[PDB]
Amino acid sequence: HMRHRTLSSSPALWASIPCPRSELRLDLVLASGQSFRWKEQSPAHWSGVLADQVWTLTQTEDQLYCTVYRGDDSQVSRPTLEELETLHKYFQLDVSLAQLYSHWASVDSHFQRVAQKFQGVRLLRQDPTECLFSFICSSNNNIARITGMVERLCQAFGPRLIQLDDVTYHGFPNLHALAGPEAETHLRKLGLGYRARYVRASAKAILEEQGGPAWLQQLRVAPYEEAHKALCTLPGVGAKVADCICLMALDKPQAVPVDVHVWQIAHRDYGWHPKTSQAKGPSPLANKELGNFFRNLWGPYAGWAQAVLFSADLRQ
Ligand SMILES: Clc1ccc(Nc2ccnc3[nH]ncc23)cc1Cl
Ligand code: NI
Repeated sequence: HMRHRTLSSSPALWASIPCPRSELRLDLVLASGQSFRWKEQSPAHWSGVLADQVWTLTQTEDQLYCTVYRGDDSQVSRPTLEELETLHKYFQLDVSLAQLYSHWASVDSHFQRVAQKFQGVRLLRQDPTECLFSFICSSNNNIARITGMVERLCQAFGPRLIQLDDVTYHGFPNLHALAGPEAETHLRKLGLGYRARYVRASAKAILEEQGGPAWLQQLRVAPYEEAHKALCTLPGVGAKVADCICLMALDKPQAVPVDVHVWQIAHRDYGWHPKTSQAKGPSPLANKELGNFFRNLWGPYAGWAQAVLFSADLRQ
């Protein structure tokens, strides 16, 4: 039955949030390896799931337009105020990006040059659970393939929300669904390889060892360094994944995930090499040092600054 909407087709069903495109570019944020749940199903219209509902998003120079599909048969309508506040928080639109870009730009000429072309890169505020298991799937992987795994994971273990066209949207599973005796085998069947072990084992560990998803919520109010350390006790969660989660889901803007790509950017575009270590390649200690470097340079929103560069390095 139900079809993916565009702003032309069904304007009655859209609400808008004042938002300069220079504070937010959907095309630089939603598929730049923060969330893996957004797809441009028709041009300049992005559809994906947010907290148990499907949205479609598009924008002009000065407005962010959105529509919500509730599925569980309700009557069709525009977004409510509450839903719009959900969306405002997801894009952390209280935070001014113009001021951050200008502050980063003032100590960093490399940034200033790349930041001209790549405005409106900001950090999503994601659900901890979805973010943890998504980034467990990120090891030795690329966005396209991670997106594939996460999709199949959600279809197989998460509640069906709605279907639009040929796309069936599922909510992100809960810990208990991922912790079960078959979960690893099923996830292997779904193409996750060794990552399947870490999904099930981390689901199991968060439940039994940490008393379930309220623990992740506690980490949101815990300090960065305590949150990071705690996450690294989990199967398949090391410094990189923990930093992704910290930055993207636990409101730690100073977290800087270091993987082979941030290594590459740091060395190529900043001329950085490990100093306080001898070993010249990536290593846990050198990776830590690189994160410290960027905090030192950019300040307590270093992770946001890094996201600009990451997002810019994905486009040629
Ligand atoms: Cl395969 C893959 C996909 C996405 C990411 N994501 C990031 C890593 C570091 N800093 C970031 N800032 N914003 C996104 C992002 C990593 C991998 Cl390893
Ligand atoms: Ni060199």
